[PDB]
Amino acid sequence: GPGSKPFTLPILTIGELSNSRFPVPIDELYTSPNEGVIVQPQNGRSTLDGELLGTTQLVPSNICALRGRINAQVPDDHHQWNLQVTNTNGTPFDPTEDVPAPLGTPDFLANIYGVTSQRNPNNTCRAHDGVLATWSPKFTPKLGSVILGTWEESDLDLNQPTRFTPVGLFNTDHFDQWALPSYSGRLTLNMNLAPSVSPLFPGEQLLFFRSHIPLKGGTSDGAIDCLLPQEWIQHFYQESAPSPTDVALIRYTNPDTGRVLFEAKLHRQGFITVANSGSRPIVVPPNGYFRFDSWVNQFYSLAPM
Ligand SMILES: C[C@H](CCC(=O)NCC(=O)O)[C@H]1CC[C@H]2[C@@H]3[C@H](O)C[C@@H]4C[C@H](O)CC[C@]4(C)[C@H]3CC[C@]12C
Repeated sequence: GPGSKPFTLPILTIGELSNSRFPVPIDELYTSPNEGVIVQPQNGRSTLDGELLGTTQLVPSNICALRGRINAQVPDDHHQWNLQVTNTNGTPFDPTEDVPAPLGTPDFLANIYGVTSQRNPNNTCRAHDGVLATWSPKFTPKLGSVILGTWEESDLDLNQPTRFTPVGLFNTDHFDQWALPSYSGRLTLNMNLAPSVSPLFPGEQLLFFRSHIPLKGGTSDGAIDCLLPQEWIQHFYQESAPSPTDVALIRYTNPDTGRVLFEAKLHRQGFITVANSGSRPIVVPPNGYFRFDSWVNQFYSLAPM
């Protein structure tokens, strides 16, 4: 018994799952070869036995959020405000901690539309919409600071508690969901990253949980693909079940009929592969969900989808 607690997945349909890389619901399953791209997200990362990796944390509304205090407005561009960051749970940020950036920090390049809000000790408040540019030279969260931009040029206070609530993309300039920010700015390498992931057996492709996030203007499918839904990460953190091999065989199952629709490989380091080819969404019955079947090895041959 000891050291062999059985592994399980939560009982949740696709309409009951959340994206772990942007704070919205899952819309569909998706597969693609992503030919030539390095897939290395830092949010939504966990081992199957419950160790969170990268910048991953547990609270859904802290995904892509920021907290801190504004120490100064930029003198020659009053749309820009210097935010000195804390952790999203309110504790001070320790740059010496062995993570790439404060937990929850965005893990992709974009102009992110959102709202900057404040509440003073006397309960006077203000909030203004604007943009967090994760590609900016001044996006240096691992050093403790980022720049916020707003249309408002006067009505934000210095040295008062501040939060950034993300909403979506402002436009598509610089948007690339697989391009990591430089968390310490220009000429400095990222540290303590969760590793890139790829299929390791011929005929297989990654399977993603995909959301189409809001866009304020332009043309885009707004796709944000995560490797594990947030609820699976929360489940593994609680359960802490050991992994006896490299790969768990899982099956998408109708719970009323028992019919198994397809099977997939769930890898120890926290991602899914399927036997499939091409770029396509995957339509599943609204009532089904993945169930654990058995433990196998990296070279197990899946039935084709
Ligand atoms: C401060 C950042 C990043 C600028 C930057 O680092 N540029 C490169 C460089 O300086 O080297 C910029 C990028 C997009 C900008 C925003 C967008 O252009 C939209 C909008 C435009 C308005 O005229 C001013 C407010 C507002 C909301 C801009 C504020 C400043 C932002 C948020």
